Amino acid sequence: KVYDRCELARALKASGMDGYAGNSLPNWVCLSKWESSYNTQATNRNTDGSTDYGIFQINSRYWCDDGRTPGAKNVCGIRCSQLLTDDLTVAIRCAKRVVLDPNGIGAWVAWRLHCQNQDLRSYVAGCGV
Ligand SMILES: CC(=O)N[C@H]1[C@H](Oc2ccc3c(C)cc(=O)oc3c2)O[C@H](CO)[C@@H](O[C@@H]2O[C@H](CO)[C@@H](O)[C@H](O)[C@H]2NC(C)=O)[C@@H]1O
Repeated sequence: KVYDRCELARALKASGMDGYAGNSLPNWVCLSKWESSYNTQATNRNTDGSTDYGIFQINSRYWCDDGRTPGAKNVCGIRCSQLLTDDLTVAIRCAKRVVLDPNGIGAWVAWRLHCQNQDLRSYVAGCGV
């Protein structure tokens, strides 16, 4: 599913992401936009054999099992396929686990590049949340 921006904001807000580990909602909408363009089915193959999955583009070397990633750990304890569903429940749960590590939201390259230190008001503008 390709989420609408406000539709995504409402689902994140409803799932307790606004302030999760000190990361306000606009942070999460901005990273989703630059990481996958709000598409839950996005996938990206990396040069190291790992693949990024879903709306948050979670990497298979560390967080999920895709069965073809060498030296993988699967910390979220899931199949990467579960990160591609229209339903965000597993993705949100795994994203919550990722931000608890030492690097926080800095784990996402798109956040570091396009969201970090920026004015993120426009990402939730007009959503009513
Ligand atoms: C959201 C997701 O899956 N993010 C993970 C991620 O994913 C990517 C995915 C795509 C790219 C692309 C296209 C380019 C580029 O330059 O870097 C990337 C990192 O890779 C890093 C790189 O190692 C993982 O960070 C590493 O993850 C674990 C988990 O906390 C730590 O133990 C390490 O310390 C930490 N490595 C470093 C050096 O930051 C982080 O989790």
